[PDB]
Amino acid sequence: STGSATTTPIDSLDDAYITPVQIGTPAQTLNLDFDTGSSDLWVFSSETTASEVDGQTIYTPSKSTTAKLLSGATWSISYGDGSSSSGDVYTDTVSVGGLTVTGQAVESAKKVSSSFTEDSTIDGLLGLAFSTLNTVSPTQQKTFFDNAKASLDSPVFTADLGYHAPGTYNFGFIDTTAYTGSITYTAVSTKQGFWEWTSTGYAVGSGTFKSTSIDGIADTGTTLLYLPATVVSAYWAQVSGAKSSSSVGGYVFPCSATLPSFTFGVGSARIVIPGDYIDFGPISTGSSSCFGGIQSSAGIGINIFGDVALKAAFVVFNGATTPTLGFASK
Repeated sequence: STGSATTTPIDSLDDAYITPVQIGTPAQTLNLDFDTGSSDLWVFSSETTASEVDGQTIYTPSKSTTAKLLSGATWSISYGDGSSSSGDVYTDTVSVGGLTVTGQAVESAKKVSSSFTEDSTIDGLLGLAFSTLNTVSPTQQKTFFDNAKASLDSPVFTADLGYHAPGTYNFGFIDTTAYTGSITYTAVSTKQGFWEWTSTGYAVGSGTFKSTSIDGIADTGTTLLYLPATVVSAYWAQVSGAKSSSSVGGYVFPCSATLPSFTFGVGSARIVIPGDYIDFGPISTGSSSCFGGIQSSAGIGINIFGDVALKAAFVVFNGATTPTLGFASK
């Protein structure tokens, strides 16, 4: 089997991408944030504290003839941005882009933190990291991909995120028309539960490539590119007037600037992030200070190849017995 679904930016900045997901019978379609940095499929629901729902579409398990309470199971998750959610668990039929999993754990939120409530466009998350990170207790549950894997034509999924445009998540096949050149594969460590890999270096604009190992995670659920402070300083030094602002929370730059590209290495291959992809717009409405899309990972404890980096590539998440990642230009 295969599946293929379009993923759509939630706003004009590509802050996140939403993908429609069918849950239950008859289907209830919710728009979920596919997150290769976590491993829970959780949704706003009829159980979510009413004051914490503000415009989201909810899953109502009592209206699904295939829903079953997973007795005794609870979940609770906290994300790298400080947000969180928790609740109980149902199993139900879940379909993505025509690919169907029966008995998928659907984690129903009883509580969500304010950042989720305040974002009416995201109805929940669909985790695509390794199932070892799933938070369901006392019986850990499998991700949608883990449940589907054995049925897929090939045990892979691909992320093809658009810049200021929709893109595609495919399951079970490589669309060889979706990228240019070849796909370069690179080793993955699953020891922290992430799609963790080592970039071979970077370049700023037309500058020379610096060969240096940068361990980080491929994380579709993180907006920005978080890299070591040395690398980030080298990038922003090429933007007149850019500076790190402790009050804003990162590097800002004059909105009048033209940003240089940023290149990262995948083995001997190179992925080029155009400068425009690094502009996240005014820090507040009407400001001439703009927020940068490359930020320091100091204090996060891990480097994160978030959407800024991934949307410059066609990315293969190869879930074979020994997982690997692939990157191609597009």
